Amino acid sequence: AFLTVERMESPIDSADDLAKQTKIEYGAVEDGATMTFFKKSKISTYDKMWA
Amino acid sequence: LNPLSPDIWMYVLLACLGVSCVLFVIARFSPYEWYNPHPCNPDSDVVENNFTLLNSFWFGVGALMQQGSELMPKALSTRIVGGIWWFFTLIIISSYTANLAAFLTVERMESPIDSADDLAKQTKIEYGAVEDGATMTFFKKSKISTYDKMWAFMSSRRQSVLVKSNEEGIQRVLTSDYAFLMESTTIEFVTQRNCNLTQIGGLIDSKGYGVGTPMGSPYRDKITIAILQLQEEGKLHMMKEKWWRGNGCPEEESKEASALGVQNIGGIFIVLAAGLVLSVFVAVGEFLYKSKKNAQLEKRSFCSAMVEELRMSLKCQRR
Amino acid sequence: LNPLSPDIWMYVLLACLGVSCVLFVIARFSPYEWYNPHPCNPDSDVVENNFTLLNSFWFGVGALMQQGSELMPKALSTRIVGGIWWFFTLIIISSYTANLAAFLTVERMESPIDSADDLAKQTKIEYGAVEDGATMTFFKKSKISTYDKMWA
Amino acid sequence: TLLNSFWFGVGALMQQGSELMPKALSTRIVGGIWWFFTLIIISSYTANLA
Ligand SMILES: CCCCCCCC/C=C/CCCCCCCC(=O)O[C@@H](COC(=O)CCCCCCCCCCCCCCC)COP(=O)([O-])OCC[N+](C)(C)C
Ligand SMILES: CCCCCCCC/C=C/CCCCCCCC(=O)O[C@@H](COC(=O)CCCCCCCCCCCCCCC)COP(=O)([O-])OCC[N+](C)(C)C
Ligand SMILES: CCCCCCCC/C=C/CCCCCCCC(=O)O[C@@H](COC(=O)CCCCCCCCCCCCCCC)COP(=O)([O-])OCC[N+](C)(C)C
Ligand SMILES: CCCCCCCC/C=C/CCCCCCCC(=O)O[C@@H](COC(=O)CCCCCCCCCCCCCCC)COP(=O)([O-])OCC[N+](C)(C)C
Ligand SMILES: CCCCCCCC/C=C\CCCCCCCC(=O)O[C@@H](COC(=O)CCCCCCCCCCCCCCC)COP(=O)([O-])OCC[N+](C)(C)C
Ligand SMILES: *[C@@H]1O[C@H](CO)[C@@H](O[C@@H]2O[C@H](CO)[C@@H](O[C@@H]3O[C@H](CO)[C@@H](O)[C@H](O[C@@H]4O[C@H](CO)[C@@H](O)[C@H](O)[C@@H]4O)[C@@H]3O)[C@H](O)[C@H]2NC(C)=O)[C@H](O)[C@H]1NC(C)=O
Ligand SMILES: O=S1(=O)NCN(C2CC2)c2ccc(F)cc21
Ligand SMILES: C=C(C)[C@H]1CN[C@H](C(=O)O)[C@H]1CC(=O)O
Ligand SMILES: C=C(C)[C@H]1CN[C@H](C(=O)O)[C@H]1CC(=O)O
Ligand SMILES: *[C@@H]1O[C@H](CO)[C@@H](O)[C@H](O)[C@H]1NC(C)=O
Repeated sequence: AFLTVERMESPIDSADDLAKQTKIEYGAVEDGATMTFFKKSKISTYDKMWA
Repeated sequence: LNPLSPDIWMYVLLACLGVSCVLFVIARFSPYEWYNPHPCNPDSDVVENNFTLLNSFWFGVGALMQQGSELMPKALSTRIVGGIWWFFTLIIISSYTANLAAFLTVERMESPIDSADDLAKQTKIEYGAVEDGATMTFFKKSKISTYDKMWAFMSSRRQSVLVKSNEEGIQRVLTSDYAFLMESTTIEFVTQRNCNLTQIGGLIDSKGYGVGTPMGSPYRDKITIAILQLQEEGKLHMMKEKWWRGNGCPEEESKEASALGVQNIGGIFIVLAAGLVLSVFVAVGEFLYKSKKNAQLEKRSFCSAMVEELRMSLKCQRR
Repeated sequence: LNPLSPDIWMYVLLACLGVSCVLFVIARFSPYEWYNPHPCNPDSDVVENNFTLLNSFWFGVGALMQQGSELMPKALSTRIVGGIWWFFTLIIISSYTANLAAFLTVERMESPIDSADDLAKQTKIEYGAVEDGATMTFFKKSKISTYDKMWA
Repeated sequence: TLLNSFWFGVGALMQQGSELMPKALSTRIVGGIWWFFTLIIISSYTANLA
């Protein structure tokens, strides 16, 4: 069991993994096209990411 | 032979030559190992050690395969050598047989080609694209080294390797030995629903689709903004998800199976049969060297050999 | 009996009767195996070989099942048969007990579908409903694009 | 004896062999088929113990 575990897996592997886990905080740049993507999205995974 | 790295298989083979050396050294000048022979003795003047160099290396090989040898050390200085070699061979085997669960599965080949570099240097796999597309025309106008070699090939054989549709290409990958050079998006569909086809390589260039308008038409700019409108809403991702996803060919895991055969294990019977043929040769070596030791008392080579040969034929000689 | 295929169980038994006869021939052909079975008795030139054919099988059977036998090779020509049969049966036992772990812990039998989108992709198992019920009327008005394919 | 016959059954069960091995082929088949028993019982034990 100790020889076959895994390297170290990140607690997130996607965007909805970081949408649920509110321990690691989001980021973007002020007035870029990244925050402008979430400001106009309504896909309800990315809506929480702007919430 | 993989669950230990090829320096570990050398370091445990030097450890057998190392410990059987230091067991042979200690057993000679430890004065408590020199025991008494003759179990019906007039109480002595004879001391005989049972650690030769032949028996010290039989202890290192004996205590390595967990089948113990005929001799165990006396004389505590030679028991600590035997006591710490046993903890060595315990950990080497318990690390071997606990890692062997993963390395005991065969795995698929890599393809003979793995890019457009590997596929330009070969002649066995024929290759071509759809004639008069944007893929043939890319190699027709290219000048870079690899992608001009791949058009020197196609222009020599433009009746045989250049199919005239994608469906004539996908069937010829199937029904022949052939590598067909598509666009990246059609391969993302075909390799889903079909499960014998894969995308060998990375993207050669990068180019995109587009609603074509006549040169001067104002519907250029009104669809330019409109295509951007579906993208940030996520409709272009939603429509592509609906069609390019199908039966995923999920058969990669597929544990479910694999009784070991002569494919997996397969090779101990080679190193068994190479060990016995080795042992027949050193049975000749003992047959001659003892007869040449008997030739230190009498005739040259033949008379001492044939007497030992004839007693072996009776199978029950017992002088 | 499963973690080795039924040919390998017939190559072990043909090696266990193979090596145990090669050990018997070499042990009576080697002159170093013949010893005087009287250490404390200087009586005469009596020689004795421990390797009869029934003791030679017992080394190949005793070392195949990890238990070890009463006799042990003494000449170098028979320590190489005995030394390589130990390495044979070290790896056969280690390959058996490492694949026997895999056959005891697989799963019962899993269905190829576990959801609706699993049966939306897999078009091998065919759909069903009742004509003019509220089941087909649910898919006829849905547009959720998982259930839209299920009416497609 | 009966003390030594049961020490062979307990000896050959924990894989540490006993001081006596049988002669007389009829008593070697008993020892030869008890060894295959205790091989499969332990190799099923230590492969399920994970
Ligand atoms: C089941 C088999 C039984 C075997 C037998 C019983 C075995 C008894 C064994 C007991 C070990 C006790 C130590 C606790 C182990 C926990 C970890 C530890 O502390 O290791 C530490 C060192 O410790 C050593 O190096 C120990 C060396 C053990 C040698 C035993 C030889 C006896 C052989 C018999 C002699 C024959 C004499 C014969 C006489 C006639 C290192 O710790 P670490 O991991 O590096 O942590 C740091 C991690 N970090 C680097 C990330 C910061
Ligand atoms: C294809 C190749 C074929 C070769 C064919 C030609 C080979 C020809 C053969 C040559 C040698 C055999 C005949 C001469 C020696 C006689 C044997 C003997 O026991 O005597 C001496 C050897 O004692 C030693 O020194 C043993 C050498 C080290 C043992 C480990 C060797 C490597 C194991 C192999 C793995 C490596 C793998 C290698 C790569 C694969 C000492 O014993 P003694 O003192 O005489 O005892 C008398 C007993 N008495 C006193 C009670 C009377
Ligand atoms: C413990 C210390 C001893 C160490 C010795 C051993 C170290 C040796 C390490 C060698 C490492 C070499 C590395 C590379 C080799 C490449 C060759 C190769 O391809 O594989 C070759 C196999 O190889 C054999 O068959 C060797 C068998 C060894 C038998 C000797 C046992 C000695 C027992 C000692 C008893 C001690 C008792 C004590 C005595 C007192 C050929 O394979 P192939 O080409 O695939 O042919 C198959 C045909 N086919 C192609 C159709 C499938
Ligand atoms: C690694 C350890 C090596 C051990 C040693 C070598 C072991 C050699 C073993 C060889 C077995 C060869 C059979 C092939 C196995 C494949 C399956 C099979 O056929 O089994 C079949 C029966 O078969 C038996 O019952 C075999 C009984 C084996 C007894 C061996 C004792 C030897 C001990 C030594 C003697 C001491 C003498 C001492 C003298 C001094 C049943 O098949 P099934 O699964 O029921 O399929 C039906 C499935 N269905 C019901 C779903 C429809
Ligand atoms: C001597 C008599 C004759 C023997 C003959 C036969 C013996 C043949 C023996 C060996 C043969 C083959 C040798 C190869 C492996 C050995 C060394 C090695 O590399 O291991 C380690 C050395 O890495 C270290 O941590 C160094 C620590 C040294 C401690 C003292 C060593 C001496 C012990 C005496 C203490 C006396 C106290 C007790 C006194 C009672 C690991 O190497 P690494 O690559 O660095 O690790 C990976 C690095 N990583 C962690 C970043 C991932
Ligand atoms: C494992 O991989 C092998 C290596 O590619 C592969 O072998 C090839 O198999 C195909 C057929 O599947 C062989 O095609 C033949 O070539 C002629 C043209 O010269 C074909 O017309 C012909 O029949 C075709 O095969 C179709 C099946 O794919 C069949 O429905 C049609 O009738 C069609 O006409 C021949 O069959 C090709 O030469 C083989 N290559 C080599 C190097 O042997 C194996 O099929 C593959 N096995 C599996 C199970 O996937
Ligand atoms: O043909 S394009 O319009 N211009 C070139 N490129 C980028 C250079 C890769 C791309 C990249 C992605 C496209 F979808 C289109 C184009
Ligand atoms: C550095 C900045 C603010 C720019 C750079 N490219 C993006 C842009 O120009 O839209 C921004 C990065 C982002 O969106 O995180
Ligand atoms: C038997 C039938 C057709 C009826 C029964 N209840 C549902 C109904 O009355 O709506 C239907 C079942 C279904 O939807 O599969
Ligand atoms: C892949 O292998 C052969 C070649 O076509 C065929 O028998 C098999 O059914 C194929 N599998 C699929 C999923 O097409």
